[PDB]
Amino acid sequence: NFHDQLKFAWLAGFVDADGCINAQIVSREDYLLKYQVRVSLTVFQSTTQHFILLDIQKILGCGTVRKRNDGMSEFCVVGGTSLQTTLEKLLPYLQLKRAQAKLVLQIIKKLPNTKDPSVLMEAALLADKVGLLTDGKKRTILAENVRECLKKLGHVV
Amino acid sequence: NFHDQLKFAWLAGFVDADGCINAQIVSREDYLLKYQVRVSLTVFQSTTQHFILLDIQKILGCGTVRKRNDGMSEFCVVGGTSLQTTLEKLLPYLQLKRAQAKLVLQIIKKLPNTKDPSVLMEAALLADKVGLLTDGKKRTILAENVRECLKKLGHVVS
DNA sequence: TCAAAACGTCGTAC
DNA sequence: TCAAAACGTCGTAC
DNA sequence: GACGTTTTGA
DNA sequence: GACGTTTTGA
Ligand SMILES: [Mg+2]
Ligand SMILES: [Mg+2]
Repeated sequence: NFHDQLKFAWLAGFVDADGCINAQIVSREDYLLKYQVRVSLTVFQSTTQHFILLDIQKILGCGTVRKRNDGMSEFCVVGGTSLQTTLEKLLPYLQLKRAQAKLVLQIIKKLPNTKDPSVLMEAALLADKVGLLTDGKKRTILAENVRECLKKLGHVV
Repeated sequence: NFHDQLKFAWLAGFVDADGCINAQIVSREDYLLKYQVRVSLTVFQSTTQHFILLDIQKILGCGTVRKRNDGMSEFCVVGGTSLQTTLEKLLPYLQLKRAQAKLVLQIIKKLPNTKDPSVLMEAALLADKVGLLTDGKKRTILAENVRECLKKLGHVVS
């Protein structure tokens, strides 16, 4: 199978250098619990070399390619079912981001049960940990927010 | 064997994303012909995770790591005899930057003979071609500079 | 005279 | 009600 | 890179 | 990233 391991290792190298394994709390008004924990693997490259994200998509067999209005393209794999399959491909080779993976994999464990406020609360605390491994300072929605809101919908978390 | 090839594939993966396979013309005033063509593979990372550049050095067996003053670290392999050896490791796996690799290997071919003013000239012209690919155009110093100043040192190039 | 080691920093690809 | 597909953009790690 | 935002559609 | 520059030293 090792042709495939060469490609996964290569991709792991690329992700480690230029990717994004993430978990975010996004506001969703039509959700009962008001919040979703979005999980994603993302890879950036300038649109000039758009073709490589298409190659990554082929290697993985999952995920969407888009162009950005600023001259960048993104390859993206959202959602637990598809993203678990992918992370377990890259997990033996990831180095710099093995930690954001495992956490995200622990999050995906709970996504099926996330209608339950305590389970949602758990995924939200986990997202924050992933938030502390990303350079990003943009993180505005936290677990503190999900809990106050959950509190206020009259749920016991 | 197959383990080393997995590390070289990962590293190829890394260089394609945050590497720099380059060829610069640097002015060296103590040089007879005033110019040197520098070949280099460089990998960048935040000093936050300075450790990854030491992992890359160990895997390769060559290169220097430094801390920059602004919070980044670079791992760098300079020069023909050691940078050649690194390229042939990565070459089968470099996707994005294999052109820069192949050009730089054509340049390393002639560095031993770069005391010949026409040989330095074929080398400088290959430096600019690498440049049309490493697309951050902060370079002022081109082959036309070398050729013309070579002309004024009394040397016959074209 | 060569040329790597080590360096400082501005622009944009993330 | 869920949640991915698709999106726009500033800050900083390259 | 890492966010938040708007759209599609199950 | 991808330059140009100073330093060490063979
Ligand atoms: Mg990076
Ligand atoms: Mg890159």
